[PDB]
Amino acid sequence: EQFRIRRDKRARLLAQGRDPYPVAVPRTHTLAEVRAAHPDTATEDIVGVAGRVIFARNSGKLCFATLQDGDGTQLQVMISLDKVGQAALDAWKADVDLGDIVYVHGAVISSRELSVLADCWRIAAKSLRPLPMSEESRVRQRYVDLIVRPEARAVARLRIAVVRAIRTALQRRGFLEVETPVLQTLAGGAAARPFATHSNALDIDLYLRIAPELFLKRCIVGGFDKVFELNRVFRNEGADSTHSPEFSMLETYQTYGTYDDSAVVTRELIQEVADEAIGTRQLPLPDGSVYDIDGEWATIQMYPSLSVALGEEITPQTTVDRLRGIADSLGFGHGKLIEELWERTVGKSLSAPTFVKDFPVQTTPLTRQHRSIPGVTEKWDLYLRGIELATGYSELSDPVVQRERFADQARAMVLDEDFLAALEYGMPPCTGTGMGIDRLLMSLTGLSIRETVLFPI
Amino acid sequence: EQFRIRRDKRARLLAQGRDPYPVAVPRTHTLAEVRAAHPDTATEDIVGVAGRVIFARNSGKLCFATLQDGDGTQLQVMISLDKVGQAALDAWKADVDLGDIVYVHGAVISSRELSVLADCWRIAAKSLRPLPMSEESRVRQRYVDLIVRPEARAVARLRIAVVRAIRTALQRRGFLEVETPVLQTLAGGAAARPFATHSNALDIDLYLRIAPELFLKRCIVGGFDKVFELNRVFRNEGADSTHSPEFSMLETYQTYGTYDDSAVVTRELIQEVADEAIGTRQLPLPDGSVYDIDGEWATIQMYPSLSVALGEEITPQTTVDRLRGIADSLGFGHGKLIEELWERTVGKSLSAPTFVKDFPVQTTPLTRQHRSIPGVTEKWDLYLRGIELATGYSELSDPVVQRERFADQARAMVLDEDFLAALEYGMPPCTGTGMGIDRLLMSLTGLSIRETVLFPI
Ligand SMILES: COc1nc(N)nc2c1C(=O)N([C@H]1CC[C@@H](O)CC1)C2
Ligand SMILES: COc1nc(N)nc2c1C(=O)N([C@H]1CC[C@@H](O)CC1)C2
Ligand SMILES: N[C@@H](CCCC[NH3+])C(=O)O
Ligand SMILES: N[C@@H](CCCC[NH3+])C(=O)O
Repeated sequence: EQFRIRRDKRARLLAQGRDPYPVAVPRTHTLAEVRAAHPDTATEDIVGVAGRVIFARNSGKLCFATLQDGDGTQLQVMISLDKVGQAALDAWKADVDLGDIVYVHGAVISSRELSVLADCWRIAAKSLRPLPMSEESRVRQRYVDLIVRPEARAVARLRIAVVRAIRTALQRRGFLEVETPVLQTLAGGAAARPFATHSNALDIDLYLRIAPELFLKRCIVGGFDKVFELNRVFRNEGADSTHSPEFSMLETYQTYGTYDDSAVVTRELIQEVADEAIGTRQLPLPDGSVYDIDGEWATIQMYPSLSVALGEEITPQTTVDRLRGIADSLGFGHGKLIEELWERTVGKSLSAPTFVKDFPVQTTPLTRQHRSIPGVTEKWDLYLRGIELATGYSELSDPVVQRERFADQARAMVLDEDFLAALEYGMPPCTGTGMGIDRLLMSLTGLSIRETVLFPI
Repeated sequence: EQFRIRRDKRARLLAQGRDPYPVAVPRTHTLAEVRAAHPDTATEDIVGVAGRVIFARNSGKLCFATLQDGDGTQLQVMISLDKVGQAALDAWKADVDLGDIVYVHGAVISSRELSVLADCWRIAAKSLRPLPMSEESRVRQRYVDLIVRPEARAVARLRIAVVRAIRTALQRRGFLEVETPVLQTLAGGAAARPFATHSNALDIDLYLRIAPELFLKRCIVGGFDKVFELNRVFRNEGADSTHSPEFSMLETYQTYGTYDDSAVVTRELIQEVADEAIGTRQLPLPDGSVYDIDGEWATIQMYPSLSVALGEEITPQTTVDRLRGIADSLGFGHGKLIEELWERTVGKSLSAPTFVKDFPVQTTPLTRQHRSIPGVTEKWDLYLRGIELATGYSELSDPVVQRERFADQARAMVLDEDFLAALEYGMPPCTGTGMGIDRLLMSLTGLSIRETVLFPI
């Protein structure tokens, strides 16, 4: 209803020569800065402050109101009669609503609560909607969420702190951030249905990237020692609590190191992120518990660990007829089956931060064959607080193998021949990694994927 | 031809038990690091180095070869007979081609040129393609370009240095980088044909963002004091030397400042970028000239400056029948005409860094009406070295005006009602800006748009 009462006070401010949306009011300080510089008498420090009025208490010849700056800091104001204007007091009473941004120049004082008492005051913006929420309305209107709910404020700022931490971490180690195409003639470097968009300029279809690996790899051919890219990827698939079709994603590549190297870094990275952004490696969680991610983290092998949990020897050689069987007696091909069985037994048991290494050849086209063990590739996954957080490879640089690997993939015939060309100019040995920002945050906080981004749907 | 000779030496290395693409060779130092620590005698510093062999000179019982690290630094190697192996020398002669990555452990020495003389040596990767180029092949194969052409190396690293400079600059001033949706239900915050992609998850079409403004604005409602976002946008339109359909783009928003504020920053920003990434504000250019971007930069008004150059008074009031006329006598509506005429007269004259401010209402739906002058909006553009580099607004926060502005835009009817909702919760006065990374680099270097990105097409 009050929609209309608000719109009325707007135009009755316009016509009256009052500006309800001024170009520029002279704020001298953020409320934070007033607080930070003032730990029942009066002081002669004068400031201009601005602030949302998120609490009124109009009372005759004095109105007391609370101002909340964007970040949520608060300073009370006391709009008075004798300090300037009787039209002042009336206009204040008349024209101020709740969720109204308000500039207030004057002196800052101790009260019976730190307030500021006005010489000047002026409306900086007029709300045409009061402040009130289901969680699928918080996401629809993050801009109100951010006003009403502190935790929204804190989470948004966390994601940001975390992303900066990552950049600090990588940069300190000599990593260089790069930009690779989002629109590509064919999308690759991962396994998912791409998004297709039609180009006017070319009259061909183009695909949004599912991942930067293939282009990041061209860079390593190029002479990049150490590279990464933090940026959205697009997977044209369903959404669940760990999956969304557009999400932010880290990738990383270092020359002259293997998956054993890239797992040391990933741990240090993650822990360094905890330190900067959170201040503890003893992570408090919604239920009140604490997940420790400090010290050293356990590595297991996929086949061995799967073997122990099944009570029988599973290997690269174990046939699919055998695996299908074991699979049934709990409830396509080999690689899928190994990972499936592993995840469904060992995977779901895990608590503490855990790496799992030495993976089925079938389901790892891009990662080098293992240096000693036949049948497996030098890939790891990291399961942190029971979430598939991150992946690392010793990267396959043999073009003929890589060609072979791809052709078989297609057989259930257009291959990325430029990718393959690049490799046959010579890619030095490198370990890549991959990590998801939403899950990084989930794994650290227990927040849902839908709370870790500013604007989902 | 040598394609096949190469592929042969690969499999004849495999079968022979030699690994042509090893998982991990123990590099102890980058060539840079060897150089940096060694300004015709011998020294007992031992290292393992890796490097592309970009020059052979095989000669009996000594081969001299040059190794080029990814960044382009060079150390010569001297594969010998007596220092280890006679099969060594032969295998070296036999199996080494050009564009081959090669690990060489041994002692570092002064020669008659700083080389390294080997105990061990081993092929790190085998090329199946020699090193050779038109400019529309350099772009098709940036990974070779980066190997062969220094300037490619330098440019790639420049773009990177520049992007870091921006982040430093903004962060120092207290800006917070944010991530807003690339996929949106309707795309806005600029004027261009969007890219449409179909979603499986929802069975609706979605549009890649043409710009982040509208979502960045929701953030300011949200309580963000100071925000920005450096990231690709997508405009489904033609390519020219200043326009590409996917490009990287900065946007910026500060509360409690106007377009006069955001132009001070933009200048300081740009100049600070020059200092960090280039080391001079006296910019050397291809023709050998120098563009000075130091000191203070000139502001002009659009109508006034257009008036002087036409020799007659043009204003908001000047009719379209008049403008069409002037337009003819050189060779839709008012706003378009003003900007058109301005660009075609004053625009093309400009040399020195120049701001142009106070713009036609029609062609600036999102920027506030000017605080005193009727008919114009408080928007500026920055023309640097004759290129439309950047834009700044005092941002329109009046929702009813903003609603009005939009409806008229549609009339040549679906409006972004959530955008409009956000504004009617109250957006404090803020100045936004917008800047293009490719043009930033063009404007600084004289490089084409197609050289400023890693991977175009
Ligand atoms: C929301 O996160 C994701 N959404 C989709 N739709 N797909 C993936 C993620 C995610 O975090 N992924 C990573 C998992 C660890 C590594 O394999 C890197 C990718 C895949
Ligand atoms: C390659 O750069 C661009 N490509 C397209 N297709 N459109 C634009 C640019 C660019 O740099 N733009 C900016 C110009 C200054 C400001 O108005 C911000 C946008 C628009
Ligand atoms: N492309 C991988 C991430 C990088 C892995 C290392 N090569 C993925 O989408 O999971
Ligand atoms: N959306 C603008 C850039 C930001 C201008 C300030 N609001 C553009 O695409 O040019």
